[PDB]
Amino acid sequence: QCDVPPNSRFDCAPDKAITQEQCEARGCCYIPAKQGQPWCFFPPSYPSYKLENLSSSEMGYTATLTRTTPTFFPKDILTLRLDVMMETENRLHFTIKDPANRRYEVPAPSPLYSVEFSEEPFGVIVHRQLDGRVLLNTTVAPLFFADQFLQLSTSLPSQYITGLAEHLSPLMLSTSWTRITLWNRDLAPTPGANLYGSHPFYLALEDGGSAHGVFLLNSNAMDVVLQPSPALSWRSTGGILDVYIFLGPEPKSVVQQYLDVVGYPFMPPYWGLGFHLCRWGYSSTAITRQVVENMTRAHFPLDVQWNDLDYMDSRRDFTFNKDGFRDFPAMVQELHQGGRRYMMIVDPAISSSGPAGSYRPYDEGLRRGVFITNETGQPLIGKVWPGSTAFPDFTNPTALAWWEDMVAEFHDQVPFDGMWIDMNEPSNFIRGSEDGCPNNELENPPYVPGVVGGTLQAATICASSHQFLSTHYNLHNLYGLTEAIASHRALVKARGTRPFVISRSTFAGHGRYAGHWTGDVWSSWEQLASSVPEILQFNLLGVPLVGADVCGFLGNTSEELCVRWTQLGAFYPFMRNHNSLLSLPQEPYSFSEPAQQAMRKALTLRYALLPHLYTLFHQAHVAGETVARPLFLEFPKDSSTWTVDHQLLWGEALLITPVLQAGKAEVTGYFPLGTWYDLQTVPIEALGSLPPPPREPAIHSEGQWVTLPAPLDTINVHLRAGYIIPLQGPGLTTTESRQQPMALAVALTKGGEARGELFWDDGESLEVLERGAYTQVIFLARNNTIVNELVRVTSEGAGLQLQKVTVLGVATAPQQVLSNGVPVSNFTYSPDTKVLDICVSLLMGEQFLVSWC
Ligand SMILES: *[C@@H]1O[C@H](CO)[C@@H](O[C@@H]2O[C@H](CO)[C@@H](O[C@@H]3O[C@H](CO)[C@@H](O)[C@H](O[C@H]4O[C@H](CO)[C@@H](O)[C@H](O)[C@@H]4O)[C@@H]3O)[C@H](O)[C@H]2NC(C)=O)[C@H](O)[C@H]1NC(C)=O
Ligand SMILES: *[C@@H]1O[C@H](CO)[C@@H](O[C@@H]2O[C@H](CO)[C@@H](O[C@@H]3O[C@H](CO)[C@@H](O)[C@H](O)[C@@H]3O)[C@H](O)[C@H]2NC(C)=O)[C@H](O)[C@H]1NC(C)=O
Ligand SMILES: *[C@@H]1O[C@H](CO[C@@H]2O[C@@H](C)[C@@H](O)[C@@H](O)[C@@H]2O)[C@@H](O[C@@H]2O[C@H](CO)[C@@H](O)[C@H](O)[C@H]2NC(C)=O)[C@H](O)[C@H]1NC(C)=O
Ligand SMILES: *[C@@H]1O[C@H](CO[C@@H]2O[C@@H](C)[C@@H](O)[C@@H](O)[C@@H]2O)[C@@H](O[C@@H]2O[C@H](CO)[C@@H](O)[C@H](O)[C@H]2NC(C)=O)[C@H](O)[C@H]1NC(C)=O
Ligand SMILES: *[C@@H]1O[C@H](CO)[C@@H](O[C@@H]2O[C@H](CO)[C@@H](O)[C@H](O)[C@H]2NC(C)=O)[C@H](O)[C@H]1NC(C)=O
Ligand SMILES: OC[C@@]1(CC[C@]23C[C@H]4C[C@H](C[C@H](C4)C2)C3)NC[C@H](O)[C@@H](O)[C@@H]1O
Ligand SMILES: [Cl-]
Ligand SMILES: [Cl-]
Ligand SMILES: [Cl-]
Ligand SMILES: [Cl-]
Repeated sequence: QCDVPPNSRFDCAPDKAITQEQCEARGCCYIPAKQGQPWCFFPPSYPSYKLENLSSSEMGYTATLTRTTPTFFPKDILTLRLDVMMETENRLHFTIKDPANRRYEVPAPSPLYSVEFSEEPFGVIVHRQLDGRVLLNTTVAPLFFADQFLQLSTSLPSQYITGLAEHLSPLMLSTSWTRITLWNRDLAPTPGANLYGSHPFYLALEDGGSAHGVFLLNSNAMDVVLQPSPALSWRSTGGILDVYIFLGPEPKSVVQQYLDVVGYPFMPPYWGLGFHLCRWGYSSTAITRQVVENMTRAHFPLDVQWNDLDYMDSRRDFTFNKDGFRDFPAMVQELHQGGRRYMMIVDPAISSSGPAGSYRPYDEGLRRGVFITNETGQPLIGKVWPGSTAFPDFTNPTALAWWEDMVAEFHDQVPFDGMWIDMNEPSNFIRGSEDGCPNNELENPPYVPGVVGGTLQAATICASSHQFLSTHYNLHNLYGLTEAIASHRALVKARGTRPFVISRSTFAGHGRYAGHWTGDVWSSWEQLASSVPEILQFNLLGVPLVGADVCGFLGNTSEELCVRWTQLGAFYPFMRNHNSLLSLPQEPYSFSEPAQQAMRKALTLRYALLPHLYTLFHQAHVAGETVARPLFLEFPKDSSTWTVDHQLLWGEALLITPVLQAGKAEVTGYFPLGTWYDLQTVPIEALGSLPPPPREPAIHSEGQWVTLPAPLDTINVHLRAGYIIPLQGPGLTTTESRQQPMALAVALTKGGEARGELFWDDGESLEVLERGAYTQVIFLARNNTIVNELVRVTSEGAGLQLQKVTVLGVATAPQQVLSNGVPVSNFTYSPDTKVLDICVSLLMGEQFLVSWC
């Protein structure tokens, strides 16, 4: 009865350290590990729920679940309702609820799945129809459903699982008795800790390169325990079990299927993809202007200037100080005149200590009842930057209207172009409130997940505090998401164009409203390497607008780290160099000449690729695609890609192999089966001085590891054969770069074929796709010809000038190159690199044929 294989033992004492006699009193097995693995575990006969009255409906199945024996948790719910909904051929949905009480809820034609049920003990079993593989099997462990403890377990189809943000972790999670805690917490990224966001979704790989996803729509504090059997347990402290299974079968379809439920990523403004520069320490408009002057003088592109707390009067939202920032409005107007945008920090918490009538955000907030309240009905008061603060309740419709007013009124004074929303966990410098927290079951729950500080109140507000929709106990993990939604709506109403919101704290569905940065990362080689897995993870979770503070945030960067960090960072979909108050400068212009050259090249390559990056965001927005994706998403059938997380792809075609260690002049990277062209063979124009010329022009891979030259001034980037990439001429801003002629990079297959596309619009209007205010073009290389295919042509993109076509993998020098049947003014062929470079005078929006032979 206690003869359970060690790796299949499920913990019967997750609540407390337990003696043998207590363990056996619970009706559990006690076998000490020989060296983690639980000593106290469930026998296969431990009491669970019994399935009763299973019935067929027109959507799927309904049943009653009955527990006859209570668990060791208080307030077992002995009668549950099961609903199974076969929603699409790709998406299965099942809920387990209390039929007696409404509980908190987060606000061959054939399906790819089959579902069967275990009667006693109760379990859901989901097979993949095609190969009979078991994806979900909840029979492996008892179902627990108590007022403040849900546990649902399943076998996993392999040792390969990714998701469950936000943690400092490899892309593929360890199944060695790993506890993953989802409780939004302000903490500098460190391993084994709950960080700023919670995404209760995983993607599981199966032998052969199929995959499925599971989403638990639950916003309560929870542990996810992985064991080596392999298996997984969801342990939540409230709500209901609301479970979605996505059948894929391709990993990219899993991600698309998940985003069909939580939302497709928002379309950023084009300028949002340029270079951002920030720090705490730009303590006046004069110093802030000097940053732009210094970047401009050294030929470094800069689209967006930011300010941290510096701009505020006494660290209060919707103010500016009359010392260093007296002429704030004029500074932001000047930035706009020069073709740049402005971003500034906004904190959730609102200063509560000012004299009444002297601070409108608090005075208005108090009048409209916008704030989170405590037991006695008064605003819950914490401590953040301004001192004593109340916290807005972004679940309250009146708070959304108040937020829109405060943003619009401040925007009438200073025309900021977006919002950087920090501290939205929400973060508290004290525990709970100025008045502590009451002694109740929400503040002291029977199961506390493995949160840093061992309490739900640590570095945040009281769990029993009141919000419009529910207690903070249920809503905490949404707080940042609700502010991102509020801020997104505020900016649409204020500016009338696409909003740009960067948020620290996130929940599943965040990407529909805002982007993310990975927070207070150390300026270390370790945190540099760790940023690639984290950026890839947020792309799988539908938050493609993500990056880490380029050169690191905490501590002092070195010159070499900042060169390597700027090289990889130029391939973050969101690229911002941000620096702590206590740190040495790390602006690109503050380094030695050779270091500036390397940094200038990385920024130049990024700006050249912006039309391609923008098109990748269009695909994310319209089809639920990833922008930065791991190799395994593009090559799931090659099991060598599965654990690769120190390389990334942009879309299908661009493979980035960064150096992530000090003292290295080479890097070993994995190259999936196919030809990979070195991007160094494509000509790129820069406004300033670039590094001097130093490698193999093309890598012919069978699926293998390849060592590449990677000197300090180099990052390895390869273009996949069979893809065409649109590029645009240089600029110090996107305002300048968008006016430049465009170029095509055509990577020919062995058979002489390639395909690509360009999406173009005005770069910031709302409702572009619905109004049809865009141009979409496809490029096809075949039989020594390149043509464009006009999917849509409008005023926006009509007069795009194509002036350069670079063809990679051209075997022999051509005797003639034609543009629309006429010999071209000029072309060069390199027999060494096999590159054909062609000057042309064509329009993206007008049919052309370029031919050679
Ligand atoms: C819900 O939130 C509200 C805030 O919105 C919060 O109100 C606070 O109540 C405490 C006391 O319970 C107040 O503290 C007082 O501060 C004044 C000075 O401003 C002092 O005179 C008071 O001192 C008396 O009590 C002390 C006990 O420590 C004695 O040492 C002393 O000798 C006095 O007898 C007292 O410290 C606080 O000012 C308000 N906050 C605000 C901003 O009004 C309320 O308590 C919260 N409810 C719960 C249940 O947490
Ligand atoms: C879903 O997971 C459950 C639990 O892991 C699996 O059910 C278990 O299956 C094993 C192997 O079939 C059972 O052991 C066997 O039982 C038979 C009959 O009692 C016995 O003759 C064999 O010698 C063997 O011991 C085990 O009892 C059973 N557990 C329960 C609680 O039913 C099940 O296989 C999984 N379902 C699928 C489709 O994978
Ligand atoms: C399982 O269902 C039976 C039968 O319930 C009836 O048929 C169902 C399809 C549905 O239409 C119900 O509303 C009906 O009541 C339940 O057994 C019945 O229990 C009720 C109330 O105790 C009683 O009036 C009847 O005599 C019972 N009928 C029979 C034939 O046994 C049973 O309780 C359900 N099980 C659970 C745990 O909910
Ligand atoms: C980050 O560096 C600062 C400053 O370092 C000093 O100045 C630089 C030009 C460089 O040459 C360093 O080697 C210098 O030491 C550090 O701030 C120092 O803090 C200590 C107090 O702990 C103080 O005695 C120094 O004078 C400070 N210097 C200044 C100018 O403030 C800071 O500690 C470094 N941070 C980390 C985490 O290493
Ligand atoms: C912008 O660049 C200027 C010029 O390099 C910097 O001003 C110099 O700063 C050094 C210290 O590094 C001083 O010793 C010099 O007196 C300054 N020179 C001039 C011409 O003013 C300035 O610090 C940079 N500003 C920012 C915000 O980066
Ligand atoms: O707006 C101030 C900061 C940083 C605050 C500090 C964090 C560390 C380093 C430094 C000193 C204190 C401890 C406060 C700055 N808030 C948190 C954000 O994650 C930072 O991007 C932001 O710049
Ligand atoms: Cl013991
Ligand atoms: Cl509720
Ligand atoms: Cl391998
Ligand atoms: Cl249309």
